[PDB]
Amino acid sequence: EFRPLTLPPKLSLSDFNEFIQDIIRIVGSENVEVISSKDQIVDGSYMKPTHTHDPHHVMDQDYFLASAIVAPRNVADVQSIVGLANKFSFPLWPISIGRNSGYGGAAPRVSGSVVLDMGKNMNRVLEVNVEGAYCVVEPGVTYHDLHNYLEANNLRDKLWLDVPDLGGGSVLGNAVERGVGYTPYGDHWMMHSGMEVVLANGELLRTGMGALPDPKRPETMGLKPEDQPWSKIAHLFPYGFGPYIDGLFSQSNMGIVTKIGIWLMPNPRGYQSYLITLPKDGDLKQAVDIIRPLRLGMALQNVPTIRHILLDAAVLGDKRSYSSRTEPLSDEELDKIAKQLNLGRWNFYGALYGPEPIRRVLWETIKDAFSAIPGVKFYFPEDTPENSVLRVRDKTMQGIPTYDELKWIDWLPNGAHLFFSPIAKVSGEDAMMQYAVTKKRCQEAGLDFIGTFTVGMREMHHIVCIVFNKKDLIQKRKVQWLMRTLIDDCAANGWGEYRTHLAFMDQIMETYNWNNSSFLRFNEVLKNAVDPNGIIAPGKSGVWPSQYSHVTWKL
Amino acid sequence: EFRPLTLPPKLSLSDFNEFIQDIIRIVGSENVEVISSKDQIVDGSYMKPTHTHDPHHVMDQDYFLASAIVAPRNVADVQSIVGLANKFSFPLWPISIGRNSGYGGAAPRVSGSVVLDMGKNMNRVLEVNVEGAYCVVEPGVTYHDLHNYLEANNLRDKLWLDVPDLGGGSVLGNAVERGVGYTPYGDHWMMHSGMEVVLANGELLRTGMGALPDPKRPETMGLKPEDQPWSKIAHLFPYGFGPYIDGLFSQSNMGIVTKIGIWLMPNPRGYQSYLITLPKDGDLKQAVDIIRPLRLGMALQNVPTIRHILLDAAVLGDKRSYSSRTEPLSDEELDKIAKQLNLGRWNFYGALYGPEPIRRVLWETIKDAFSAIPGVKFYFPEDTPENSVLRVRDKTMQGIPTYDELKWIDWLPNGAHLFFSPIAKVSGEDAMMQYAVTKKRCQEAGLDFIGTFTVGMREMHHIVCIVFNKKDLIQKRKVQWLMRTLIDDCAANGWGEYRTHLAFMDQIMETYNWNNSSFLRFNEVLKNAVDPNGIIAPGKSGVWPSQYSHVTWKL
Amino acid sequence: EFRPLTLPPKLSLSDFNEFIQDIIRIVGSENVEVISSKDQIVDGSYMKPTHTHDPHHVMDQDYFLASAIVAPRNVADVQSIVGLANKFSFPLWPISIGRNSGYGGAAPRVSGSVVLDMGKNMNRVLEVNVEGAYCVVEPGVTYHDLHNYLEANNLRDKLWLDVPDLGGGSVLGNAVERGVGYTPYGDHWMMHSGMEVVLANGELLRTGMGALPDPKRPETMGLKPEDQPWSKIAHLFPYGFGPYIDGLFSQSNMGIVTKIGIWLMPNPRGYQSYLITLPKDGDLKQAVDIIRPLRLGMALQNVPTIRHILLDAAVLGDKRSYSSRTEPLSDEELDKIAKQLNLGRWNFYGALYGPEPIRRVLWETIKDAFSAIPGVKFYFPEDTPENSVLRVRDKTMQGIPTYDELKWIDWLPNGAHLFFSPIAKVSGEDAMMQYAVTKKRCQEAGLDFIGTFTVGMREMHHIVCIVFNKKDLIQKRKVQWLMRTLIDDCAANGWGEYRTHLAFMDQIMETYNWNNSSFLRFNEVLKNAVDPNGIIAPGKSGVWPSQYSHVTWKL
Ligand SMILES: *Cc1cc2c(cc1C)nc1c(=O)[nH]c(=O)nc-1n2C[C@H](O)[C@H](O)[C@H](O)COP(=O)(O)OP(=O)(O)OC[C@H]1O[C@@H](n2cnc3c(N)ncnc32)[C@H](O)[C@@H]1O
Ligand SMILES: *Cc1cc2c(cc1C)nc1c(=O)[nH]c(=O)nc-1n2C[C@H](O)[C@H](O)[C@H](O)COP(=O)(O)OP(=O)(O)OC[C@H]1O[C@@H](n2cnc3c(N)ncnc32)[C@H](O)[C@@H]1O
Ligand SMILES: *Cc1cc2c(cc1C)nc1c(=O)[nH]c(=O)nc-1n2C[C@H](O)[C@H](O)[C@H](O)COP(=O)(O)OP(=O)(O)OC[C@H]1O[C@@H](n2cnc3c(N)ncnc32)[C@H](O)[C@@H]1O
Ligand SMILES: CCCCCCCc1ccc(O)cc1
Ligand SMILES: CCCCCCCc1ccc(O)cc1
Ligand SMILES: [Cl-]
Ligand SMILES: [Cl-]
Ligand SMILES: [Cl-]
Repeated sequence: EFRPLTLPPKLSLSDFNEFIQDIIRIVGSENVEVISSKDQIVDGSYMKPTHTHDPHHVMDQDYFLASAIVAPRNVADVQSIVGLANKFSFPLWPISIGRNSGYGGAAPRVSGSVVLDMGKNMNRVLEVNVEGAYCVVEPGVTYHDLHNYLEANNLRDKLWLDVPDLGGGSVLGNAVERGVGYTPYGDHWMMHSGMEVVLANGELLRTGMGALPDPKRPETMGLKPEDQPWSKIAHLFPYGFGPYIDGLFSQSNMGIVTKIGIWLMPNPRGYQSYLITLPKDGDLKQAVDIIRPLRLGMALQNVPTIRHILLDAAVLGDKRSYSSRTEPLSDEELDKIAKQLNLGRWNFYGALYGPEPIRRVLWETIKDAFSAIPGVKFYFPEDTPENSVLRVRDKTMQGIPTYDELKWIDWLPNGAHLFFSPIAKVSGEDAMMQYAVTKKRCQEAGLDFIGTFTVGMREMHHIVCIVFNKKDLIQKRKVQWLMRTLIDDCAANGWGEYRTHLAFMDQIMETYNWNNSSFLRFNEVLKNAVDPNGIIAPGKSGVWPSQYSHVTWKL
Repeated sequence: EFRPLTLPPKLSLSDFNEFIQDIIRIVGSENVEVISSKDQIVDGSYMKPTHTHDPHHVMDQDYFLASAIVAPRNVADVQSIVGLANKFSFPLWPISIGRNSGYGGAAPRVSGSVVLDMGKNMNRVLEVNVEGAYCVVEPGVTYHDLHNYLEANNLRDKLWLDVPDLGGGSVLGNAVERGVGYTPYGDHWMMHSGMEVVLANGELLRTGMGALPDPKRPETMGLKPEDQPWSKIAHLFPYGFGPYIDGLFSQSNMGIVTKIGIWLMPNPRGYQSYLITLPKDGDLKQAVDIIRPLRLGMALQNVPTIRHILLDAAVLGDKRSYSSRTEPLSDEELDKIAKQLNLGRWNFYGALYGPEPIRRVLWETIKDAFSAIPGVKFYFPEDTPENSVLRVRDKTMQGIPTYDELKWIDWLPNGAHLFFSPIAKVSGEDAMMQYAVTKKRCQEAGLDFIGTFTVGMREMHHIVCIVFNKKDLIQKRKVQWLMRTLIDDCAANGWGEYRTHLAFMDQIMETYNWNNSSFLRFNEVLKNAVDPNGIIAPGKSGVWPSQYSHVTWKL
Repeated sequence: EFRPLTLPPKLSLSDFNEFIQDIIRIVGSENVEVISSKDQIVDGSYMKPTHTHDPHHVMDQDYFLASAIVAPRNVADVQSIVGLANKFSFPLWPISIGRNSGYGGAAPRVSGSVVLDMGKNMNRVLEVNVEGAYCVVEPGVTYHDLHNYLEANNLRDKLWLDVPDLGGGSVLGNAVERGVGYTPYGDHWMMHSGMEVVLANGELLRTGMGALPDPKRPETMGLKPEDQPWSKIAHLFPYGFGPYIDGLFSQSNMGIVTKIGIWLMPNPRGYQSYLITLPKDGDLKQAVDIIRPLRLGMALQNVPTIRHILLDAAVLGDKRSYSSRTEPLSDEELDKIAKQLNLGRWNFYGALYGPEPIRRVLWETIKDAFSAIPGVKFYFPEDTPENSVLRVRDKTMQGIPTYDELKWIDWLPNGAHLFFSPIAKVSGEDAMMQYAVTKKRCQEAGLDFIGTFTVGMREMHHIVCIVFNKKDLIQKRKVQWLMRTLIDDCAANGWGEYRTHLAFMDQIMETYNWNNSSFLRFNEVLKNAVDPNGIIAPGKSGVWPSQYSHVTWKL
């Protein structure tokens, strides 16, 4: 192709063309795709995501967007594309799914970068092992896919998949990002073992036990490395020997991941989702406290989550379908809708897994425990309307993917998500302060507060869901203002964020400045040591290669 | 475009083309302009200046001239043009107006440079603030423009503009040059506060308080830096904190200026221009002495100026309209014309600003003071013919722009100005010696001496106006000879020059050689430290980047 | 000497000794002085300042302190000391007086640095010129000194000195710092012309017209450069030709200054100080507004200043002599003391200079103007008690040095000053907000608010005077907390600070971060370009040489 709408910094159109020309020769035209005009800038749908830019853009739509897209056919092309990238110093921005909405979608930090669609061609479920209770996968496999493969293979009775909400995401893409899931295997990054990745220099590298080579049998001779089998222990024990490098690969530009080992929970032989509606707003506090011990003590098995009232309603309906009002709904109105929906001003969904005797016993403790809360009310999925959010999470908390959840994106007219996600202690006091701070700022911006706590063992990921209409330019600015403000406030009160969208990786990395940004400095050292040319995703997580001046690039 | 008439040193036509090609893609054809042929080399008019070379060329017309011209649309293009310039090592030569005639006009020091017309597109009066009594401006705003904007806005009653003579110049272009003006705010460079400029590396930089960022309001979110607002104090206090760098930006190649804060005098509530004709030639001496104390003591408010007789006549008429003679007019003839015109052999114009009581009082002191001079005669504008130079300066000394002054350029046939401008003490003895030295050399060259002293607090800028016919090649050589000689003589008697034309920046910088050119050496260090590639205006003020050999370049 | 109490980073005692040994050989033992023990750490008196560390230490007393001190005998030694410093990479920290208390005194940013006492030996008033109305000076001359020299020479009738409060400071030390003064020549940095300084490489450099060499007469032959005379125009016109570098020398580590030209106001031939007491606290607001126009309009000639009630009382007496109370005095109590002292809750001191007719006229306007304020009352110095602060400023506003002002340092027991100094618009609204913010934080810290506005043309330097007892460790921490907090708040509201103490140069430079700290980055580039080894005052104004890691050094 000829002329991209925008281009990588410090590069001639004459260069873009030779570069793209060569890629087309490698992956063939079917694979490459240049961004020549506005008609190409379409904001897709979750079902068919756009790989050119951010769908949920708080910023200008055409702000972050690719010079082109390229789907490598397999590892070898990746290695090759990598080498050309080095010759031209062209920036790459890898992605498996493009599903990362509310975090910038497929858009690259630095505009005019070539986006690698790792997913298109490397789509394969490489293995599923019952005894090891794990499977291996390429960037292409979405959760639904895996679920089907288990089901096609009748393996679903043998092993369950853990899943985030919307089931479309890339299993590994979500895992390198350290995304949350609902079953006991909810910590995605925790559950991996052995990875494979292309270095900036294009050299291959397996990790952990991935490194101990499978002995040579006559059948495996001649295989290219990428195609060679892993050793028996690779997917069973993560540590290997010597330094444990895997972390360098999460939320960072250190390299491109090509495959990855992920554990799978053996069917527990028991299950029952449940719900507990908390009547009042302030009940959030005692609730969290009651939970703290139940979590550490293992009463609560999976990653339970406290959901705000609006979140369950948003799934049930549009803001319009409840109030003609154009501003944040009052506490009164909030009390009203819960009455209409049979939910609490806060609602704790979670689950029990195991044989009946364990289940019965835990159920008791849990019910007995939450009773101290005046007005609590316990429902089972059966005990509820056939549309209820509980009837949906019941599948989620058992590895069944769904998409009923996107409906909440629809609260306003032109739906667009944007997640603020600070971390918070498993304390009623801390969780109450955080909620109040996030709420007031939301009110200041004219938006309805909406969110859900996801309970980890010693912490909770507070997920503020900023929905906003993607066409009001003013609203967007307010939103930007909103995010920027919240970040600073939570910072000023000990709260961090575990992930964010492109427009704020820079700001967020600065909050991590203990001892003079020592953490960021150590990274860049690693960064430059590993990728001299800054070819791979510069700016991801705020890490910049020496080539990009922090003055011109930061933001 | 294809082939420039001349080109930058060390560069292939193949390179010029790729470079220009890319610029055309950025600013679009309307903006770029290549110098392909002689028909392009037109010497304009003050009213419509030529951006390709020196209009008043003492040197060969086609000596200093551009390879092309380019008008950036806004800051972003400047940053971009800058980056390409670095890739090719192509020299830039920025300009806002092109109005700098008598100092080489729009012509670049090194030929084949691309000239940046900063003025065309960045034409905006960014702000006018009554309480701060200042305004902000882009390179595009000429004095007339500002005056109109104040007038359109009815603000003229609230704040007055200070102005040099011909009102066409760029307000900032004149200010970075440290040009003189007539009201109390006559020191242009003195009156600025906060600037913005593009470094050779293309990074943006505000200065002084310009650096303290305006807090983030929801309305200002997302704005590109160049478009972001300045903090409240930026334009009110020049110093900021730490080193005061602004000076690196005056009369130098350190960077490109994009906007600048300039003060504005609040309407004084009183005004009356005046004149005092000195009868004899030698009266210059006592006059200067009488003034010295009146300046320090604040009797004389604005920048008054002693004008030679010929200067006022030149405005009134052509040398032809007074004498068929082809050589410098005799003292006798000079005495004659003043009699015809009612002026002295020297004439002191100046002004009073304030309420009547202050005005009356100062007027007394001033009149009483100048009386010691036998034959002095005091006129008010009213007291004079309706063409008188005084009726003109009356507007000048009150911020009203005009253009009546160019008429003096017309003394000879093909008018061309060339300013010699040494500095001189506020002393009758020193001012008399300087005048005599400049005069004799003028006579040696066959030219009529013409000039005006502009009185600063502790010094006077002696401005010799070399008019000469731009077509006599011989006259030109004499002129060159004239300048070269004067520079050395005044040097040999402690006199410096505050500014000059391209053909003598080198010579002039050498006069500043105390301690082995230590001053020049310190600059080049800064120069190279800041612009490794010497992309920005090399040779301006004699400062050369390490790339240009002093042997090949000096002159 | 043998072993310093502390030492420069990255240096062996073996090296310190060879280094010091050599210096002793150059300047001779009388000149050098090593800091071996605690008995050396004495906190002096303003009258006899300590050159080893900070007298007013908010931080630990022995925190910032020298490895030794050295008084160069003259320029040549400076050049020499400089060269050795480069051989060892030993850090220097120059000072003329050591008088900079409330800004860290003589203490260096980086501990174990050698402190250059520029003042001891280079003590000379090099020149006083009546016609040019300026004089020249070495680091050694304090204001009192100059005043005496004018007086000894009977020149006091011919020219007045401008002066800050306490008359002990170095005339140039205060000027490079850009300190404030009271007469019309109150802007110290503004009033200079021509400087001389030693580069990090030890090469000499005159600036401005300083560069144009004085022609060679037989009498001046053979003179070393440092001893050579300046050209006639050097001290009369600051700009010179080409870049105006002087600013690189204010508040920065770019070089050591050895001499400097300073203007002197010709005796005005008229004078009368005055006072106007504002009754209420809130009257600050209308007062500022009434002043704004009087400043721009030139009604108010010199730098007038609005003084808080406590400030005038502190000079009159100890907090003890007014209230046994141990906490901030109430608005009621404040109203009381003013009644006792005959002052307003705010008090505007200022002056008139000129012949009677101008004086009378201005006086009218000023009185008439301030009348709108209910209860205002106008006193002349005569009209007041023989101890009144007005009887003191009357000398200050006429160039007479004094020291009556230190008495205010005595409000608490162990007096120690610490200045917070944000800049503020000449607006009642802006000045009121700033005052309120600074006050509340002061109350939070248990300290009495105390301060004075110093009125510039378009701005006011708000000077918060933090007095605190130098022995309460707790109070100190509160103070540190106080400063840190105020800086951030004023930042968050557009307010900057024009100067500060060592412990906060780093924080203050960070407020200046527009566009990603672009301003700081440009400086360090200049810094390293000019002093490769970071030998000169690293850390001054937060500028660090490449050798000092920002992680280890910042603070
Ligand atoms: C709209 C929404 C989003 C959402 C959610 C609910 C709704 C209504 N619930 C989520 C949940 O419960 N848990 C969770 O982790 N995320 C949830 N989201 C957000 C989002 O939909 C998911 O996180 C989703 O998994 C993200 O998209 P996907 O998984 O497809 O990831 P991607 O588009 O490929 O982006 C991945 C990023 O990581 C880096 N990356 C990706 N692949 C590679 C490879 N091969 N090598 C190196 N780096 C890689 C990139 O930096 C990319 O930005
Ligand atoms: C013919 C004449 C000229 C004249 C005058 C009277 C007559 C009859 N009276 C003047 C006066 O009273 N005071 C004065 O300062 N100049 C007077 N002149 C000379 C001239 O007309 C004016 O000085 C005029 O202001 C100069 O032209 P202009 O103001 O348009 O400046 P320019 O053409 O842009 O050239 C500016 C130079 O400075 C540098 N420059 C300019 N812009 C930038 C930016 N943005 N960034 C960096 N550097 C910049 C260039 O080096 C350029 O050469
Ligand atoms: C306690 C106090 C202080 C004070 C004041 C009232 C009171 C009660 N009133 C002041 C005023 O009205 N205006 C003002 O500017 N300052 C006032 N102060 C503070 C202080 O007393 C004065 O500012 C005083 O002038 C500062 O001390 P001094 O003038 O002696 O300066 P120094 O001790 O030499 O420190 C100078 C700093 O600048 C750099 N420096 C100094 N000399 C050089 C040389 N030769 N070369 C390079 N840099 C130099 C150093 O960085 C040093 O820190
Ligand atoms: C409580 C049900 C969850 C639905 C939406 C979860 C949104 C979400 C999940 C994980 C993230 O890292 C960021 C955001
Ligand atoms: C006395 C009236 C002035 C008209 C012409 C002034 C010419 C001039 C002004 C400023 C310069 O820096 C150089 C030249
Ligand atoms: Cl998802
Ligand atoms: Cl002009
Ligand atoms: Cl002082």
